[PDB]
Amino acid sequence: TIHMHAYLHKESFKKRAPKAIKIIRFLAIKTMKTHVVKFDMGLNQFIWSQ
RNA sequence: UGAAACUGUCCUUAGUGCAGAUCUUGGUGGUAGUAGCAAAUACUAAGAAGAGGAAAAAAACAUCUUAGAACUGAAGAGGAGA
Repeated sequence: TIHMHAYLHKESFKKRAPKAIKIIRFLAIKTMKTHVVKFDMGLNQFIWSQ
């Protein structure tokens, strides 16, 4: 569970959803140790749903 | 180094000696990898093509298709003329 409110608190509005993608990519790099991260289309569409 | 013309003495002649003219023309520095590359709301994921996203996050990746999210808002960032 990624508590994304922690990362995006008091963030610039027009960079909220794009930064949500960046933070998830960072968490995959620091956990699976792989630099090649591929997002499912369902995950990207959920981030931008709002 | 350079590869085909040149020098010394005597007279003669002159477009004959440069550090300056905010001198003319051409070239080049320090400033300096500095000031900047900030109006027009905004981009994201998957795939293709390509030498052109690599990597101890080098956090950014131009074009095209699809999906999401958007703007001009119909006296328009539309379709047409002088």
